[PDB]
Amino acid sequence: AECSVDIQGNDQMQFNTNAITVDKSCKQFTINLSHPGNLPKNVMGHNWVLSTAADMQGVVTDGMASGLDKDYLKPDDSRVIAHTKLIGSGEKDSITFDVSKLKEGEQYMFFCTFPGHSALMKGTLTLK
Ligand SMILES: [Cu+2]
Repeated sequence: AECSVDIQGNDQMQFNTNAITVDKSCKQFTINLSHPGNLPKNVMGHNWVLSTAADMQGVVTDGMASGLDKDYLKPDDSRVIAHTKLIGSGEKDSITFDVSKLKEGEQYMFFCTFPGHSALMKGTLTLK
């Protein structure tokens, strides 16, 4: 089965998906994030950040506090399972992580940790 997904975040604070499925036979999974908007990183930056559903609020809250130079993530935040870098208009970033980090049946959320974005830019990730 395929083990990648392409995702976009725009100037309207939208991701173009709110549900990601990772096939259970994948050993790695790749997220290709792009920003088709016109606004720069420092006002409309987007990352793709993955945690358990329960950890999302904490990661987002400490993330906002950490500032732009830390990609809006608290340093050494063990709650973050995987994440792209933060990007603005016309940029793209890819990450590849181990599916060994994703247990069957557990509930995961992906979201942007740029200030104010997460309520609008979030979705589920599940293994199937
Ligand atoms: Cu964002």
